[PDB]
Amino acid sequence: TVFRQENVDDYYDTGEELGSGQFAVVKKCREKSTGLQYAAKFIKKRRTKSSRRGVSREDIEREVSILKEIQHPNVITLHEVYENKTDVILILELVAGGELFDFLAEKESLTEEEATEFLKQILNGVYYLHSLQIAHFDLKPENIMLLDRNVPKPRIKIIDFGLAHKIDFGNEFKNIFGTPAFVAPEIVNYEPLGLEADMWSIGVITYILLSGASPFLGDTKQETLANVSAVNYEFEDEYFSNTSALAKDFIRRLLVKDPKKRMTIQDSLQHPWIKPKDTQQALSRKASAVNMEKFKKFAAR
Ligand SMILES: Nc1ncnc2c1ncn2[C@@H]1O[C@H](COP(=O)(O)OP(=O)(O)O)[C@@H](O)[C@H]1O
Ligand SMILES: [Mg+2]
Repeated sequence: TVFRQENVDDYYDTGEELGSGQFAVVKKCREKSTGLQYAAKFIKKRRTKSSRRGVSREDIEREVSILKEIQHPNVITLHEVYENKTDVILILELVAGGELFDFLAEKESLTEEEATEFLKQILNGVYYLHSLQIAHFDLKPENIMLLDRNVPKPRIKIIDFGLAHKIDFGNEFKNIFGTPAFVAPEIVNYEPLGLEADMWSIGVITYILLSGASPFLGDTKQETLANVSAVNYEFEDEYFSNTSALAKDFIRRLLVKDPKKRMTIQDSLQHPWIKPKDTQQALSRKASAVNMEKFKKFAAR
């Protein structure tokens, strides 16, 4: 693909650093023609097919091609792409409100009803992605951000499509990637991957959101890999004493070793914790609350 060959600085004024990836740095920028703010992701090109630094042409194209296709309120959009000798620069929708968990950590308390209002928007972004056969493959708290933390009902934006893949019916995909505490057993075990891995990671995010504890985290990476593979977790009372039974059921349906038996995105949206079937189930979710004291500790780590 020819991407834009002009200098990005002819069109944007860049500002403060937002974040960084292994071969990427993300900066805030302002488009000169509109005065509107975006995020510029500068990805270092590899340089020789022979080299070890930088991202391959294939991998940059895959990320661009996926973002280009997506148009949904809970996922970032791609605005423009530029290229020079050293970098491909993606101009992305800016997510200016930081990480969801940091915003929630600034609260006094959070009921499960309040928590599901945020979690439902994650589920809506992923439902959109899976309906297009896109696996995100790096769902974790740092990639769940807020468009604007100053509004009364902040909107979730899923970011970071650098590991995302369109599922190819017809070939198997296997690869090592992602953060050990947040990946599914099929990643841990180098088995065929699909849309199910995303579902497992949502189960981990939800477990943390309610408890402030990471369910599979060990003292070493090896122990974390071994806990994930064995599905070795529990809901210990210290952490989950105010958690509804519906919330444990939702998590248990996601934290399932066999991908074929795990809950899909369409079913997660119909689960009674998300969509209560009667007034009694709705009151259980309204009265139940997150373990805020432990949650704050987790968000400061
Ligand atoms: N659209 C965005 N808005 C605000 N911050 C962003 C945006 N995209 C990425 N970032 C920040 O930059 C970091 C690095 O970008 P990311 O896309 O995660 O790169 P990688 O694909 O290499 O992991 C993210 O973890 C986040 O902190
Ligand atoms: Mg990232």
